[PDB]
Amino acid sequence: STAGKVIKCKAAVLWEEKKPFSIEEVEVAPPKAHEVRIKMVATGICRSDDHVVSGTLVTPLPVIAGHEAAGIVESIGEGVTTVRPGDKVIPLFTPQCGKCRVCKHPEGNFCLKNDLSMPRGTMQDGTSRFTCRGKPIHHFLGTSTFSQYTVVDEISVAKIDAASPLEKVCLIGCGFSTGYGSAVKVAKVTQGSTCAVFGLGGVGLSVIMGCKAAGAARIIGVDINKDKFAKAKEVGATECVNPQDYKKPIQEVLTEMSNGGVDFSFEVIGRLDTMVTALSCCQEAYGVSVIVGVPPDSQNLSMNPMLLLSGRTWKGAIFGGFKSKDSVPKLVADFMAKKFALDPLITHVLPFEKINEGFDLLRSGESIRTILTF
Amino acid sequence: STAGKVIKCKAAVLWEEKKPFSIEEVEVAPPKAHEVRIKMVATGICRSDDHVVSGTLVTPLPVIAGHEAAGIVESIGEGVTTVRPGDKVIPLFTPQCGKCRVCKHPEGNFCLKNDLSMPRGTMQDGTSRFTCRGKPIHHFLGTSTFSQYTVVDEISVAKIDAASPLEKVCLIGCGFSTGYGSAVKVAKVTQGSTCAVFGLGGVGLSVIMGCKAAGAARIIGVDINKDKFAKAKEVGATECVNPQDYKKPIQEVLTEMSNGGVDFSFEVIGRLDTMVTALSCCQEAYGVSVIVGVPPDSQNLSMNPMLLLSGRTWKGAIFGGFKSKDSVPKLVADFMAKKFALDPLITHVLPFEKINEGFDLLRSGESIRTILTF
Ligand SMILES: NC(=O)c1ccc[n+]([C@@H]2O[C@H](COP(=O)([O-])OP(=O)([O-])OC[C@H]3O[C@@H](n4cnc5c(N)[nH+]cnc54)[C@H](O)[C@@H]3O)[C@@H](O)[C@H]2O)c1
Ligand SMILES: NC(=O)c1ccc[n+]([C@@H]2O[C@H](COP(=O)([O-])OP(=O)([O-])OC[C@H]3O[C@@H](n4cnc5c(N)[nH+]cnc54)[C@H](O)[C@@H]3O)[C@@H](O)[C@H]2O)c1
Ligand SMILES: OCc1c(F)c(F)c(F)c(F)c1F
Ligand SMILES: OCc1c(F)c(F)c(F)c(F)c1F
Ligand SMILES: [Zn+2]
Ligand SMILES: [Zn+2]
Ligand SMILES: [Zn+2]
Ligand SMILES: [Zn+2]
Repeated sequence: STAGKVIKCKAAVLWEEKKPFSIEEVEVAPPKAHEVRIKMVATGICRSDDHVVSGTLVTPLPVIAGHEAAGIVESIGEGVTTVRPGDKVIPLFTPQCGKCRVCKHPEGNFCLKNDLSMPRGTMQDGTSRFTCRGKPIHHFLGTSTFSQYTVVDEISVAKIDAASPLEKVCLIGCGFSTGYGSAVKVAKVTQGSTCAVFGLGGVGLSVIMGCKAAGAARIIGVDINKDKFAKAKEVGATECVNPQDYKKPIQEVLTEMSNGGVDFSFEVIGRLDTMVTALSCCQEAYGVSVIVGVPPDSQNLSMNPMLLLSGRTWKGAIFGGFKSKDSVPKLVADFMAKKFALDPLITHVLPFEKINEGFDLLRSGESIRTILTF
Repeated sequence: STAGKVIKCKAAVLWEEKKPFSIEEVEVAPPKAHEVRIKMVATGICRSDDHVVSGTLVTPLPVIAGHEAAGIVESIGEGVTTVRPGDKVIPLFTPQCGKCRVCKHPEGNFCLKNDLSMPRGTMQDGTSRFTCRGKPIHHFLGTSTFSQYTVVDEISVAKIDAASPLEKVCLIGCGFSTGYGSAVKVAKVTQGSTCAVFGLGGVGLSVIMGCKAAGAARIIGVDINKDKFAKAKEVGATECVNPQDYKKPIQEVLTEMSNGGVDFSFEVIGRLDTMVTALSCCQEAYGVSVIVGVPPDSQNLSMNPMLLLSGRTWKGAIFGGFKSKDSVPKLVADFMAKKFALDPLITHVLPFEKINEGFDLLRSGESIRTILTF
């Protein structure tokens, strides 16, 4: 029995930037008041985890990364009311406190209790539940899912269907929900519209899924890796284009293809240049462009505000605009009811001990999502 | 008595940037097919006209500027169906052809026949109706209202109520409609919200009017000229701030004042730095910022796209988002029914012959709108 005790378990510790994860024993403290300790079942490899490795995202190190996952509650601290030991759960990298001005707003989801903006790498109480070789180890986004066991604040976990296949629904913890919601909730793609999706990884494929669900007539996938095109078409892309194939800038190509600009464009890469290209390729008077990707820390883009003055709308979002704790259980129920598919995003399934090999698959271009299984 | 004949009349010709207008005789050709010749009655001085003089806005010179006006149809070309001689009309600097993909879109207004994006300074047929000293003179935005007579394409004119006071409703041709629509149509300001309005000229005052009409609870005016604050409060500002009074950047001041950011902000000046400040000061998860001010020609702003990734929406618009020919007559009818006031915008009245004094008043900071009478 482990309840109320320190757990010694295996985790993937990132000691410094641009190094492999170290798979080794950590100590996981028991949960405090309003905290939940979770036995991990499956976690996906999201590009945002790689950004921590590459230094694209700045967060306190050493760290246990991982934010796209699912597991089973091992124990609860005093005062927890929303989950119980044995429940299937998804950690929420965007919390839902329910009390802040954002949580109370009908269209906000970026709860003020988040650890993204100005990352501390801690629990809500400003402390860590992790140690390794006698050193405190930081949390990541309140989730830290690259560990056999994590501790999360109650506002950072959702209870899901007891019959959920956790090796699939972990993707609802980040990439699926983000892409799908970016299309259906943030952009509000319309029936009959033309969409352009920049970046055909797990998140961009989920954007395509959402654009198709919303009834788009044309969905143009854009990627410099033509090996991504077949799966993009399988999930709804009507055309795919590789910028490297053209003498013209791809905003000009997409404007010509769409007879004057697209209805909706999505940046799903993380480059400043593609954010401006994606804005430019939407129709100047009524186009909408959504930033989904994460670019390098502290870098500004340059753009001409006449792109906006003519009528364009430019927005971005975290986690597809979904209020995380309300939405995750409903997305899992919708998946269980066959309303969308997750298998098209899963290219590789590896044991957790092969985390580095999973990152190498992402970095090489081979994979979409690798699911690590504990 | 003048139908089919060249009209000799006085106009304000701009031969050179950074110089006074020259009030002198021009020759105004009769209207060709689908053209309308208008005897002007009143025209406002909008800062965009001054942008032509300063080179902030690049359009071919020499030019007859003016775009905010009202007059009476003197004659119609072959095939004109929407106005008749003797009708009161407002020229439309944003056309409404009714046929292009923007005109057909429910939310588009920046008609593809516009002369704003890449100005030619001509009629729709690529020619000029104006001669001065034997030289062809450019049109401006298809309107050229700084003339006793102008010729406009049919898609650039709207018939208005025959009982309209033209010395008031000329403001519906640019500044009032732009500001009011930016709030009520583009931003869609909500009841009980907090708004910030950067720039308290004629357009920014019109934005305040729209925010108040939409039921905003707080409307914070921002201007470096504190002489603008009294009138801003008269039309609905709940408080005014001068960035020059503060040690900290005004985005930080406004975020503090609004307990974490405003619901809606508006840039109504034309500066790259205030466009980014206005975006920053709206709440990071659900705020909306609208660019109204005209930026300096060909200059790019610099900004961190993390401002959008958190959830902000950034947009701009021409003419308040209003489909011009549909909307202008309705706005005049609503003015006639006292649904909004125009007198708060009118600080000065001059004869057309004193156009240069009218620009001096705008440049000194003294005026809001000067209305010129022909
Ligand atoms: N906003 C959010 O909440 C959120 C959620 C999840 C992921 N992300 C970010 O979204 C982005 C995509 O994540 P992912 O799908 O896991 O990554 P991924 O699987 O690496 O996919 C990125 C795709 O972009 C392609 N690509 C790279 N450069 C270019 C280019 N110049 N032009 C066109 N295509 C290019 C690349 O070939 C690949 O297929 C990353 O920046 C993530 O950090 C954001
Ligand atoms: N989008 C459109 O369709 C449209 C329509 C009409 C006007 N415009 C533009 O909107 C802008 C405002 O026009 P207007 O109301 O006639 O001009 P205006 O009367 O010159 O008003 C601008 C106000 O900005 C104030 N100001 C100047 N610098 C700053 C600063 N750094 N911080 C805060 N306030 C400052 C200034 O004191 C003045 O009261 C101009 O750029 C116009 O070209 C756009
Ligand atoms: O992939 C989701 C995700 C984000 F969208 C971020 F903006 C971020 F900073 C991060 F750490 C993250 F995991
Ligand atoms: O004031 C209205 C107005 C604009 F909003 C412009 F963008 C522009 F180029 C212009 F000439 C103009 F008059
Ligand atoms: Zn919250
Ligand atoms: Zn992610
Ligand atoms: Zn049109
Ligand atoms: Zn104007």
